[PDB]
Parts: sequence; C-alpha cells; structure tokens
Amino acid sequence: GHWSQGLKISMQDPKMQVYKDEQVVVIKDKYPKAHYHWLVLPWTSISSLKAVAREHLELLKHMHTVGEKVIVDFAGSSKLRFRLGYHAIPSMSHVHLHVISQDFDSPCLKNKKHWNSFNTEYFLESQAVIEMVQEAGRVTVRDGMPELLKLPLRCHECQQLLPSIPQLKEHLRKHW
DNA sequence: GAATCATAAC
Ligand SMILES: Nc1ncnc2c1ncn2[C@@H]1O[C@H](COP(=O)(O)O)[C@@H](O)[C@H]1O
Ligand SMILES: [Zn+2]
Repeated sequence: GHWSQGLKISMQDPKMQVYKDEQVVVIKDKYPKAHYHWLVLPWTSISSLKAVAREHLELLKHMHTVGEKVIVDFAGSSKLRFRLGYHAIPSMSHVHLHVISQDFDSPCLKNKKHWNSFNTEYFLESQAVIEMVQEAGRVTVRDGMPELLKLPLRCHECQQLLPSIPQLKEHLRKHW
C-alpha cells in the first residue's frame, strides 16, 4: 500500500499493461520524463541491483530485448533516440528497466535531480549491467551516487552547461 | 519576481 509499492500495483492492472509475456510486463511511467517513457518489470521481482546474480542474466537480457521491441512497436514514427537503463539508487521498489526517449520534453521533468538521474552515471546502461552480471555474477554500483544528482545541468546532446531547468528546456529546442 | 533548495508528509 505504500507509495513505494506503486509499480507492483500498476503492473497488475490490466489497463496499465502496455505489453506482457511469460517473463516481464511493460507499463508507462506514470510521471514520464520524456515523450516516451516505459518501465519494464519482471513478474518475479528483483529486490535491488545488489541482489542481482548470474541466475538473473537471462532475465536482464530479456528485459532489454522487450524494451527494444516496445520502442519499435510503439515509437516507430518518432525517430527519437532511446536509452535503456537502471537507476543506481531507486525510490520505487522492484527493480525496473527505464526505456526513455532522449527528447526529455515533459512537464514531469521538473528539477535537477530528474535531469541527472537520466544524464549521469546514476543512470546505469542496461547493456553495461548485463555485461557486469555476465562477467562477475553481480552488479557493482559505485559509491557517491547522491552527489551525482546535484551536478550542474549539462545538455546531453552538446554538453553545454545551463543554469536552470527553464533555460535547459529552452536550450533543448535547438536539438529538435 | 522566478527558480532552487531543504525539509516534511501523522
Ligand atoms: N504507480 C506508478 N506507475 C508507474 N510509474 C510510476 C508509478 N509511481 C512512480 N512511477 C515512476 O517510476 C519511476 C521510479 O523512479 P526510480 O525508483 O528512481 O526508478 C519514476 O520515473 C516515476 O515517474
Ligand atoms: Zn545542447
């Protein structure tokens, strides 16, 4: 019932399921940080990245392939670039893969923490995580994630530094 | 005046 269990409730709601198969389910991010923003969750929950082991390798690969399928099935006309990844220190329970388009045009993207959670090392690429599991049997999340969320705003396309969220949103129009 | 930061949510 906690706010932090929200993903489990949503993924069980038939009207919220964008796609589902034997292993995973896709829901829209309720507070999307870009035009296209999905979350991929396994039916068998993973508590956290620390609990990930070599036994999850195939599932993590399946979550990745399902994310890419959803892009094709639902975002083909946009021509947007996408990234797939995990937040190093999530707030919502149940490990979930972010699948998010790189326009970052959304009213829900409101503050520096939002921006840096998709545009610093706090965002762990899905491919990088799969390789970590495939090679070490575990996901290593490096120390100091909270500080990355406070970094000054930097455009992800041209690396220009911006002083505020409104000016960043205005700057992003140059990359239409 | 606008935007951000720090803190709480019973
Ligand atoms: N009930 C919900 N259904 C879908 N997405 C949600 C829900 N509650 C929160 N979210 C999103 O889930 C993500 C949780 O962030 P994080 O824990 O950092 O991976 C955020 O991007 C939220 O916008
Ligand atoms: Zn730029």
